[PDB]
Amino acid sequence: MRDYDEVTAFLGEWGPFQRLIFFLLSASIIPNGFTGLSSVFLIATPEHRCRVPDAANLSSAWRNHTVPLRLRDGREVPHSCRRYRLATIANFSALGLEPGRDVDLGQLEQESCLDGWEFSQDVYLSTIVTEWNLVCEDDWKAPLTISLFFVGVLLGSFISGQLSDRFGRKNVLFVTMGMQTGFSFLQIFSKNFEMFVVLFVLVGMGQISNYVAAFVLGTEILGKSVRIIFSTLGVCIFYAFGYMVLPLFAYFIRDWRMLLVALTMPGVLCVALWWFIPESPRWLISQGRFEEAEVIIRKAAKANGIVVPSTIFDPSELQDLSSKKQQSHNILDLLRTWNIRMVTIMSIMLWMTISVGYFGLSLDTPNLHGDIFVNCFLSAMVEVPAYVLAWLLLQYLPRRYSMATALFLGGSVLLFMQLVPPDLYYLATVLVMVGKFGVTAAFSMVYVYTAELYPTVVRNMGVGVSSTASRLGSILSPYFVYLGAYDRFLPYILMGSLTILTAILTLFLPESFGTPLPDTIDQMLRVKGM
Ligand SMILES: *[C@@H]1O[C@H](CO)[C@@H](O)[C@H](O)[C@H]1NC(C)=O
Ligand SMILES: *[C@@H]1O[C@H](CO)[C@@H](O)[C@H](O)[C@H]1NC(C)=O
Ligand SMILES: *[C@@H]1O[C@H](CO)[C@@H](O)[C@H](O)[C@H]1NC(C)=O
Ligand SMILES: C[N+](C)(C)C[C@H](O)CC(=O)O
Ligand code: NA
Repeated sequence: MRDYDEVTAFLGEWGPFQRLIFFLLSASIIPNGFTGLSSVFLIATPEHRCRVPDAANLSSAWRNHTVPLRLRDGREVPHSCRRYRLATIANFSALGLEPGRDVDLGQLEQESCLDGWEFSQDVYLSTIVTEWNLVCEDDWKAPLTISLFFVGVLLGSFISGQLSDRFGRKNVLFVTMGMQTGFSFLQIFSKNFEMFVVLFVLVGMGQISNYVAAFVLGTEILGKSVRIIFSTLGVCIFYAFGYMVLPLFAYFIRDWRMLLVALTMPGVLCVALWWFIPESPRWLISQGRFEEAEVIIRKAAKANGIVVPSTIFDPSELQDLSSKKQQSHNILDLLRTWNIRMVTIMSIMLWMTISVGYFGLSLDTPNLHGDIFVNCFLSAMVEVPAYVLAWLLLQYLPRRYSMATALFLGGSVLLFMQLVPPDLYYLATVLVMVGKFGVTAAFSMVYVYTAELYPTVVRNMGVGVSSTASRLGSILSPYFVYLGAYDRFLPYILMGSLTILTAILTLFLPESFGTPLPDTIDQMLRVKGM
């Protein structure tokens, strides 16, 4: 049985068929760029304080002093969850006394925001935080919302992989793409916080599923030369485009419902891909469905205007796979044997440590000095050079050395955050941007590495499993802001240390550079051990 690459060598690397698949699978990823980090604006927290109803016709002086002031970052600003006792203030106002001149504010009774909160309109007109007052006693629900979204991503990564490796890749791709769009649509008409969180979980669950499905399907369809280009300058750059345009929508649309409408609509256009994206012939050949693979190959050859040979498969090849048409694979196969088990463990460690840093930096943009939209754009913008560098490294360098260098750069850049002077914010900003650049390059490369390592029989399952354990860090990523209380530089120290320690581990992975994609568990590379 000749390798799939040799069987379809006559189609050529570039042509109408490959070009169409390349750009339609790349286009599918823009909605993922929109959705992945939308929580930055949908779950923003505008400045707030207790509302004092206008019914209480307090004196002007008292309406200057209805709320205690506090040292929030040394800025003398109103307290966000307390007010002076309204009845007492009204009584003093009626009696004629005024703050300071007659009543000492230090002795005034304080009470919670009984009449709600007034959110500032300077940045956001409305978000879910303002919609359901996820502030003060309920401030923990926002990071909980993001954590649940990443939990949905975890579940999607786990399930979609097995579903795809069982019932093909096109079906799962389209089903979960429709899931993402549909459950994004319902969120607009959300009426309760609980329904919103459920829908958000489902949205993430479809989002990651269809991202991975498109990535794997394109990796299998396209040839060796264009595989790396598709992986790096394709899916990842189109993701970067979506992520860069997200803040553009946010800038002109300050309402979370309208913003969600804008973000969801462009994903609807993906329906047109059904009549053009075919099932992976590699996967079909693996499952033993030779007729469908042959039909797809003949269609592709006709598209490119290439005369098909007399027979795609030598009869001997057809009889060879008769025995392999019977067996089946499941999750337990990734741990049945020693070699695949070790590969899986190392891949899980790589993915977890990379994603920790990636989503730690990505979600931290709001806290950075300067305009939120500009910071978000810069965070998205810096990715494109990262993917170009990833492309170059995968093309011209061994996987191990390139991954080690990328991780080492990302870790070392962050680890030095403590040395920045206090007043030089821009130095910290560029350090964070360079760390993001390195971690993004590493994340782009790890996808290709994992895809190459696993065989086609369990390729999607393997990538999904690796992505599943990856989201543990993302789940706790929103809570890094809490850790900042202990020390501002501590989270950067931890991310850098984790990345540096990872970089060493990468040297033990098998070298897959310049190696054809395996098709069976007995063809994958052997770890340097048993
Ligand atoms: C009361 O607050 C207004 C703004 O709402 C401010 O311009 C004014 O100076 C304040 N008055 C006093 C007496 O502090
Ligand atoms: C209003 O303030 C005056 C002056 O301190 C006090 O004597 C009176 O009891 C207060 N009334 C209420 C209802 O708190
Ligand atoms: C507030 O308005 C009410 C009528 O709504 C009036 O009786 C009362 O005297 C006003 N209070 C003050 C302090 O002027
Ligand atoms: C960052 N990038 C584009 C490499 C990956 C996507 O966010 C998908 C994922 O979360 O794995
Ligand atoms: Na997509």
